[PDB]
Amino acid sequence: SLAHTAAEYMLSDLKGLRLELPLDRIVKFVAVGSPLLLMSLAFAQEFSSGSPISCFSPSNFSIRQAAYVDSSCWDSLLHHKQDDKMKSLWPHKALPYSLLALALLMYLPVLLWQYAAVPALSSDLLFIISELDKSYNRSIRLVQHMLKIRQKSSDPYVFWNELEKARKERYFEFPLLERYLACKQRSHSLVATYLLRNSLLLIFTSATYLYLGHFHLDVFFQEEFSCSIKTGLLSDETHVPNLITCRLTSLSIFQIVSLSSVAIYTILVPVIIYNLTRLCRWDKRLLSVYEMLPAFDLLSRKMLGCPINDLNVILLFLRANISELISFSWLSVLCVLKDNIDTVVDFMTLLAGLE
Amino acid sequence: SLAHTAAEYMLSDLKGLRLELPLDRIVKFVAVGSPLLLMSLAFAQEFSSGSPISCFSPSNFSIRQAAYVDSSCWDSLLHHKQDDKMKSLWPHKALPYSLLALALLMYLPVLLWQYAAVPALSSDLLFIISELDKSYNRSIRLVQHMLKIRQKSSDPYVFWNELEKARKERYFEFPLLERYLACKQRSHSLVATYLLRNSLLLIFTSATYLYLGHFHLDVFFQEEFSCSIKTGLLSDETHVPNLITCRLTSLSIFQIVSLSSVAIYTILVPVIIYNLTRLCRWDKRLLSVYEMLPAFDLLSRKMLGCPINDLNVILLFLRANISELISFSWLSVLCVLKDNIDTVVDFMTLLAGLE
Amino acid sequence: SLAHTAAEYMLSDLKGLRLELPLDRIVKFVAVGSPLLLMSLAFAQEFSSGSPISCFSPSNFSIRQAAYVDSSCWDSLLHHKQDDKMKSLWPHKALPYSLLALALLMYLPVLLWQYAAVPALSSDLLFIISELDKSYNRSIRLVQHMLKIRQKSSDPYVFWNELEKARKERYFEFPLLERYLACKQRSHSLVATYLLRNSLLLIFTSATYLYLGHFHLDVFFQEEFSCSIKTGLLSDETHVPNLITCRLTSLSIFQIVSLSSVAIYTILVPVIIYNLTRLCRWDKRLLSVYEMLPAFDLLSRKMLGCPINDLNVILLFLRANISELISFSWLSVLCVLKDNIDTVVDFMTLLAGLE
Amino acid sequence: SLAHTAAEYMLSDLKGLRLELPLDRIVKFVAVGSPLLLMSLAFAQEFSSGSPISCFSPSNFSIRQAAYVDSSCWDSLLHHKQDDKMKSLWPHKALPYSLLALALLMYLPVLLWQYAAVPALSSDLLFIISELDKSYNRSIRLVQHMLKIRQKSSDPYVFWNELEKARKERYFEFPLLERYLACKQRSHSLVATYLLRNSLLLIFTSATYLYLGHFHLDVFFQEEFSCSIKTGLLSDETHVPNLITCRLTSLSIFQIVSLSSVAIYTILVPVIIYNLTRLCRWDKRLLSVYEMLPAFDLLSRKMLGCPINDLNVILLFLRANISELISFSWLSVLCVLKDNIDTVVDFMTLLAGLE
Amino acid sequence: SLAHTAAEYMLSDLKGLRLELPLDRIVKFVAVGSPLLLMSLAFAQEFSSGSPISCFSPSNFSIRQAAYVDSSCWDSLLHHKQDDKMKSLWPHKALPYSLLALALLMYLPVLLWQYAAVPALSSDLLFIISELDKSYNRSIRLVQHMLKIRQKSSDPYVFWNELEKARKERYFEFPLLERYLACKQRSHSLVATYLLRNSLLLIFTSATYLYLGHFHLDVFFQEEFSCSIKTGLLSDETHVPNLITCRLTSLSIFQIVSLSSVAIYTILVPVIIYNLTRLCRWDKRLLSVYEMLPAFDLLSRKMLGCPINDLNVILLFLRANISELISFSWLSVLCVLKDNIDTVVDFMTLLAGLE
Repeated sequence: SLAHTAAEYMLSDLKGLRLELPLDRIVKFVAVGSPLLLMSLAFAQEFSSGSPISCFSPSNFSIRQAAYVDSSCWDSLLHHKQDDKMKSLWPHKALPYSLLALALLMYLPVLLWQYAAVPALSSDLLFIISELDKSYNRSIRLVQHMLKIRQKSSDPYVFWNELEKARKERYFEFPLLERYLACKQRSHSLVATYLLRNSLLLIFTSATYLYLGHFHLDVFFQEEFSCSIKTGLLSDETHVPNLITCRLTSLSIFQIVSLSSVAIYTILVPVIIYNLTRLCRWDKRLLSVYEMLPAFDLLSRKMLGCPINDLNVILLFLRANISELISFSWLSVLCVLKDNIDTVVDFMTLLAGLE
Repeated sequence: SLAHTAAEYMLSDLKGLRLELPLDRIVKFVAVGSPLLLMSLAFAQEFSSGSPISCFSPSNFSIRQAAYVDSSCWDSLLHHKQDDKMKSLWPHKALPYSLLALALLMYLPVLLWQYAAVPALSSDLLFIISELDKSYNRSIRLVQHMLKIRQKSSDPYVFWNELEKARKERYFEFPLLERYLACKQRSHSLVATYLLRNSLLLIFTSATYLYLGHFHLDVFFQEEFSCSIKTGLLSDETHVPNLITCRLTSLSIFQIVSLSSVAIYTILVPVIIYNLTRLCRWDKRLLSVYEMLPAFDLLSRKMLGCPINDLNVILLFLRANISELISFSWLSVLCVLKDNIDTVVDFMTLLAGLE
Repeated sequence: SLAHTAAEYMLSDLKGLRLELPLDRIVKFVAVGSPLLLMSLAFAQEFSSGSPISCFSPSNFSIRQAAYVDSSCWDSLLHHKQDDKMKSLWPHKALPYSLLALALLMYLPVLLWQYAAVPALSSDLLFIISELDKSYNRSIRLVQHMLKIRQKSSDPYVFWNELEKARKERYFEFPLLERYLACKQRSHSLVATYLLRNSLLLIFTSATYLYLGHFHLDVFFQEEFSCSIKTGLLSDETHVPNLITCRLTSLSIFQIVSLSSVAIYTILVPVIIYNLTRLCRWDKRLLSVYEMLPAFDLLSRKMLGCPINDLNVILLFLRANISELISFSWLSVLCVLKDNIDTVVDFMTLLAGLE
Repeated sequence: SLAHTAAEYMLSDLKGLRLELPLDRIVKFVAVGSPLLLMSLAFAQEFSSGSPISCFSPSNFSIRQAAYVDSSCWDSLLHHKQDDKMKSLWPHKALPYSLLALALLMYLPVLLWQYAAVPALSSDLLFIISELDKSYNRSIRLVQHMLKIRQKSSDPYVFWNELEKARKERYFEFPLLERYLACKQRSHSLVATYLLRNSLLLIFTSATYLYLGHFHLDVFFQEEFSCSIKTGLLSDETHVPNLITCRLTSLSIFQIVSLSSVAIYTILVPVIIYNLTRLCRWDKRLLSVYEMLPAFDLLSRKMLGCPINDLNVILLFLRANISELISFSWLSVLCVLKDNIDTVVDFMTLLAGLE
Repeated sequence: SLAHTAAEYMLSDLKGLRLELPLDRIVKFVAVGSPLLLMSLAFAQEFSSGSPISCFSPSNFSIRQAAYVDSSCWDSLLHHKQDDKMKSLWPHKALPYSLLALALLMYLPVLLWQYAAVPALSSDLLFIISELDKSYNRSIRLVQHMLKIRQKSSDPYVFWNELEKARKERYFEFPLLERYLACKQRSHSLVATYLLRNSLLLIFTSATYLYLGHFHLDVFFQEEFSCSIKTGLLSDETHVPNLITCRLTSLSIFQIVSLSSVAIYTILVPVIIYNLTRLCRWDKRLLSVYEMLPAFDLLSRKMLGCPINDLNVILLFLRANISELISFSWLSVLCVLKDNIDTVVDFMTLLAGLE
């Protein structure tokens, strides 16, 4: 089948970064694979194939005349409905091609995404994660005299005064990283790609609804139609001028395909609108532990203005990648501190799990 | 066939972690592959294909007219039963679609298990295994000066009281792991995933039972039925008004498929019920050797109250991974100590196989 | 066809180990691949498909009526034998299902072996291989200097009184390994798995013989049979009441399949018998060199009593693992010393071959 | 289908460079795969196959006679058009072979580029990559002993008289690069084989247009034609001398293929035009940063005369390869410096991000 | 189809050596892939299959009789030509077997080339490349003290006679390589392999021409022939002795296959003759840079007498391998010295790019 190769041609499956969220992967996968699976189911061994149109030819006709009669009407599918207004039944013939066109249309935005924003996005993430795995090694050395001073002075002089100059001392200041984030905040060249990627899917889904409403839903319960042959040189012959009672046997496949097509997209739309609305608001679900880390505080300091910024997308892509192999450590272990108080424990934990 | 592609698209087969138990693997394997195999065998080269329904047209009818009369009832299987109550035989037509739907439904819970608990469980197991790896360089590099002093001493003062401060000194204690285990004990966000993963399978099995009971088991020994053609534009014709002796060809396939579908799930159900009840009790099969290791005592310490907690699942998954490459060592060799006595043997056994 | 997928799903082909004994692979590969390949060859392009059943309809019958006549008897195989005893010809339709069930039945015991004995066996072999790997560097250590005394002595007072002194001396002594071997000798947890693995194959081939004898071997030279159609709604019709001269065109493949299935298993049975009987005796084909080797003497030392012990299986699995990469060395070279005498040559050989 | 293997035989997918632009990749992929996709879709299971030509034989003729009549005219498609001027419909026969010829003609220029351009290009790129790599630690160290003068100086002394001889000091100068650039500026060898690669595509598009115009669009709305049989040994027979109403069953695929072929190439013309015109101008979009670096300033220095040189292609292929892993560094973070001023910020940024 | 497996069984695609020139690869590819592609096109889904021969049986005959008469002639192609001389038409039947034989014949020489010259050639290339690698740190590690004394010297004493003893000192000479080249120059054991490989292709092309001329080109415009059936047990039966108007269906494919086969080979022959004459002349396109390097001068020194020797072939195969990874260096960069003069540049360029 043609739809077999196209599967791995389209929806087939750096070295340390995930540039596609699981939700985006799922929606792309299902939205590309549903029409292909439907097309494969429609015209394969699951339902018996052969001549999908039958015409009740008169007994005087032999095999060749009946075959000519029934084979000259699919190319010219036309019902002369008397309920002499002509009505066409072309979707029955154009269904697979429309399915393939929908499959290509719903794949175009994926190419747009991988060709419009992937390189710069990867560059930003690689530079940021470099500046961020310097953090731990630049942290334990910076806070080591703190451990040996805690037993030599009181709490105000270890955690309220000794950090006044220790934290501000030039060991963990990263002016380059801060300036890069400040410059990238003002940029808007990357959110447009995300907006276009989701808007194309929305527009194509609406177009699919329009096509399925305007042309389908009319020839849905109609299974009998009358055709004609005498529209040429065969008009000068002695036979039936209007053919009688030609029936379509593949109506069940038509109905099932239409129902599944409408259902998959009426299910998919909420996921895409949620993915769109995700960028509408800022996220501070873990800022409580971020404002204390001397590097992750810079991320939490730049919370102002509208959330439609490149920094939002960079943060969203980094959060899913904050657990690769190195940050997949103490950072992920700082969950036990969930309820002055952090005078003791907050330091024994970080000085216990060194490496 | 499409079952071919679906096989390796659905049931197809970190880097040191086994996050699926073998029983769960076999359950998923059977419950996913059985309907696909049945639908493949039903419509393959094993049984000759052709027309699933045959009708006994009168001798006056031609080949094309007989093909029309036998093809106008395969999409409209309705029996005008006299034993004039009309009866429907649609399961014979909808069996493959039902099988495919069952195959998708049974694969649904695996996706939830893979998307809702795998990352958290992987992080948890990685952290616990990584710290527990350091417990080997703690019981014969710190306690090794035990028999080195036992010979030049007596029983109270070297083995009942001397072995009290070394067990309470800052080489034996792991505070971070104790607090981490205590915090993970209270959580209940992981056992829920297990509970829905099993209950969805149970509910789907019950739904399959209901579907096969209500619709099947009625058209099971009926192989002949009478249909009608004059229900439209064919009403004004001179031929038999009600068709005679139309027989279903693939009844044996239907019976075999139904019986196999019943048998597979009726033998499967006890496996899932046992898997569900495996979590309802605390496991202390090897606690006797666990209560002596410097860091293995903490896990053997915390079994209190109800056993429905993330700690139980974490221990269950760690048990299957306790023999990977480094705990696949002396720990697996403390099987000869199965019967004061630990004065010597438990010590040369430890210090003999260092590395 | 269906047979191709089952082949590489079922009979397809740590990192330095072997969990199957060498000849024990043929019994699995031939008993599992025979029903499957026989099914593949039963219905293939070579002996083309079509109508498995043919009947000589009267010339008055039409093509559709004759086709309905012979197509209503393929699924209702029942000879009306006058030699009115109703005899059934169901094997000609049940052969492929029987072959597939036999193929799955043959593969069940292999799954039992792979899921009931692999982990403990692998752990035991890994530990014992580590011990006998440590066994090598012993000759140079305390034995090389120790036979550098017969150039300053003769024999009776150096090599037969002082030779045992170093042999008794604690360098040629690992009580941990001795305890492990003694503990494993008493256990019987794995020999039962082997006994079940062999007995399942034996009982299953016995069941194959019973099924082939009771049910086949009767309809073997019968190629013509008579059927009936007027057994229902078609009884009230003017046609032949008992069909005449219906012949099965596929008799020959039935004979070849039965003969090949008999022959392969009667060839195979003695292999199972020998594999089962291999475990009932201790092996001493190379114990003479084993006794003099540093730590190989322990394994040959614990030979006593009835041989049905875990240690026998451990030895059977270890014997062919003695040539992996590092025991694939001098040990395999010690075949030249095959005929006081060990005064020099027995050590010049492996002082020449250090590394 | 034959079109399946050709796909991965032609259009299927060192070790660190990109020797082809993504837009050229899209152009080649579309231009090669479009005829193959059309050929596959033309004669696959999507549309029912069979006899492409059917005719209305007289009722007296038998089945074999009708088969001979409508099979002896398919290879001899010749309309005896009375509107006795015979017209031939051979494009309906030669469409697939023409598509295959177009596919081969599309692939020829790609082979030309891959064979007669890569050896001359690759070595130069590889050499220039390392020679430009040398720049990094030739900028920080070389201009390091400037801020050691800044704090102890003022006015233009430090950065406008003291920072003057270091510019031409013999660690800043790159004598080897200078002669190479001078020689490459006057070369014309490789710059003359890109025009060939694009002009072959342009001429082939023109030829495709000519064939589609001259040969098609004449038989576009014609579905019925008349042929003759009595043109040989069958002349002396009593039957119809001229066949009546021979109709082509596969017109719709003909129109679909023609429209797709014209539309795809009319889409593909402008992108090829832009690829051809890309080399007509010098690129100075971001030369501002380049003219400060020690080794990058030579490239921006030599932008003189006509743009049709080897240097244009060298720079074009170097720009796409400027972000592999090592130039994928600080070079990529000089986007913040986008608006004396270079007294500090340009160099605090430089020494902040060492590695 | 068999052509699908034959493609990768014959034409399917050390570790650093190229043992085949690109022209040789292209020639082998074309000459081995043309017959398989042609035979695949002949008998694929592109052209409708069925009965290659059709006959106009009299209307009195039944379908079975027509099938017999039209099937008893396909295996007995023999035209009863009255233009009573018997003419045969067997090439129409034997075309695919002949094409497969041609495909095997064209593949034959590649096996001889791979089995008669590969090992010695690989050994020679490995030895020569390994010896030539050490030639880098001998003109810049030894001659480096040439300009270092030139400035404190004059014209004759430092660069015309000082560069006369170091060039005959035990760092510039390679006697083993010189003797190896001298010994290999006399040998002719491998140029015979090249000559045989090319002559086999030429002979097979001539044989193909003879086969296409003698047997084809005669039955090329003939499509109708009369056969006879009454030549045996059927002769005593009242029907037509000699069949009327039996026509060949697949003449167009025959013509296309013959034309393509002749055309591609007349296109290909000049490439073979060019490959043959490439070895007739010594190659001195770039000796000007070979004649000053320490170890490369020995290559340039030995060009005397006839060029038919092992040295020519080993030089030809070395030239294409001169740019692998290490000679893919400065040697390839001596392209700027293309115009006493070598007083400076021929040393600054070398000591600039050390590594």
